[PDB]
Amino acid sequence: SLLFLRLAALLASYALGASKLVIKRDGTVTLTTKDGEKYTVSQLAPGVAVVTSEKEPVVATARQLAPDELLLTTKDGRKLRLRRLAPDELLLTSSDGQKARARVLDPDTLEATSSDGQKARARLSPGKAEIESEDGAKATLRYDPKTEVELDESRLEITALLLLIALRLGSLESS
Repeated sequence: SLLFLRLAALLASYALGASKLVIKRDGTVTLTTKDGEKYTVSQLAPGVAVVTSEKEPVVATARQLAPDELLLTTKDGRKLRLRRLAPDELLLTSSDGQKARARVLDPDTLEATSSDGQKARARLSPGKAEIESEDGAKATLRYDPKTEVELDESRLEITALLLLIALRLGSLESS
């Protein structure tokens, strides 16, 4: 499905430090780091996707462990875990033990909190979401003319908010 692949791509964007993620309507998923390294994300199975670069065929694998739980493992073995706690709340856990909890505050506002107390907020508008912390990191999601995400930095809670937004958009991001 498109939703699994979108979630896998956002998780890989964190694990590989992507600065940009582009998903086209035909399904191509490309991640770019701030210095220009490219990765591709491909669905191999229901609930299985891999991240490929030109030098390394499989740098990370994402697996749907359960209907509410997704796991991404890099080649070197570090793990990034997505746990949907409720239709409006999820938990993101990295292999170093940091966590971020994201939740819907109101129809157009979402908020996330990390382990050390940092907070971020997402503001939704038709065709777009704008994510900002007090820590100054920003991210933008555009799904109006399939989806693009631009990251100023790689924060765990910004990623958790993007994952919650993707989970709530469903098929609204198909084209």
